[PDB]
Amino acid sequence: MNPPPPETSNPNKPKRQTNQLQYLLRVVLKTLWKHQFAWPFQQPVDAVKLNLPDYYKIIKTPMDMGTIKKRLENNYYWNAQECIQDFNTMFTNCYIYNKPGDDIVLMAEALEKLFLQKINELPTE
Ligand SMILES: CCNc1ncnc2cc(OC)c(OC)cc12
Repeated sequence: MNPPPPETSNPNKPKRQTNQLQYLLRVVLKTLWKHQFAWPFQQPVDAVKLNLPDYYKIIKTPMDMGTIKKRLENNYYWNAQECIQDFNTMFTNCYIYNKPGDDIVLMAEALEKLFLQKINELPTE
């Protein structure tokens, strides 16, 4: 059974548009998105569809690139670090729910390395 997906808007949360957040969407997210390993990460896990009834019993802070993309597009974040934390949560969830060697973990490992390459240098404010 599925929990609500993470929020992509929150009227009482302060918004900010920064060069670094613009970069995270235009370059970081949209480059990862096109990777051949991106597809398991482009939407919230559907435990009913994917037959993973154990997923949300294990993962308590769900995150995915679909959610991140919407947050960036909706100006949800205050700064780039907040968005980077969502990416780190997404990767960490994968490692927690699975185990070393799994096909999905090999995918997360490759995307995480590409992610780090991209955020190594960010634009200035
Ligand atoms: C769209 C299909 N996605 C998936 N299919 C099979 N197993 C998955 C396992 C996962 O846990 C890390 C997962 O979330 C990243 C997506 C999975």
